Amino acid sequence: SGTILIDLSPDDKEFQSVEEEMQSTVREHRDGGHAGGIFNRYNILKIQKVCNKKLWERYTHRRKEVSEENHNHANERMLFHGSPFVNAIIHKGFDERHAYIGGMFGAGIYFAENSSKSNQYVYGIGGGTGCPVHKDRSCYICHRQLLFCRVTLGKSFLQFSMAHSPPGHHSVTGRPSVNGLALAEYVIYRGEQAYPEYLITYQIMRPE
Ligand SMILES: CCOc1ccc(-c2nnc([C@H]3C[C@H](NC(=O)c4ccnc5cccnc45)C3)n2-c2ccccc2Cl)nc1
Ligand SMILES: [Zn+2]
Repeated sequence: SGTILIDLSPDDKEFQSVEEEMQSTVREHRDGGHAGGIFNRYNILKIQKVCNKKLWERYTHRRKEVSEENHNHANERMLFHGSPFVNAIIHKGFDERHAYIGGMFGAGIYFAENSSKSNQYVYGIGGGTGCPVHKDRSCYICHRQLLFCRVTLGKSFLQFSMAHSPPGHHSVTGRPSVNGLALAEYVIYRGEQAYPEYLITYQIMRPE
């Protein structure tokens, strides 16, 4: 596949940086933990840098094209990704051909600035049936994986809660609505506009 995983030590500043972004961007969700479970913190078990030459070159090549179409601005963001396909993504890269046709922003790949938002998608849309072992969306036992990804948004089209980016645009930024979203969500329609830089193995922590 070409993918090498570098285990980061908890004493490493790079580990701590991803760890803090994970913990600090947790919010309380309107569904009261229906989808992602009830927690205010994670047990961070492992952070691995994903190294894949081919996937990196695919990303930077697309990033250059987006920059030239957006006044030499990539609009590059570090965003969380949750889906049941994390292990496929780190080996083969993101693939829009597996995108769900029925989502709020159509057939795109979803990212979030809130780890707890991406956590809701780890076991499927709306948390699916929960963890494969206990069928529990609030499972404190089973180990989850998120990706912390380099994402090229370029010219992002602002929408409330579609097959490709709107004409002239490179992504969609979903925005909070009183009758729609609660938190910012970002959608790309081309897999090569994201690199899965960090693989985070964690549990949601049972609150005291
Ligand atoms: C109401 C909330 O709606 C949402 C939220 C998140 C996503 C989403 N965002 N990204 C995805 C996954 C990541 C994409 N898959 C791959 O990049 C991929 C890459 C390589 N191999 C694969 C093999 C099987 C499936 N996917 C792959 C599709 N998904 C996704 C797609 C289908 C099913 C479940 C999810 Cl989480 N879609 C809709
Ligand atoms: Zn479980």
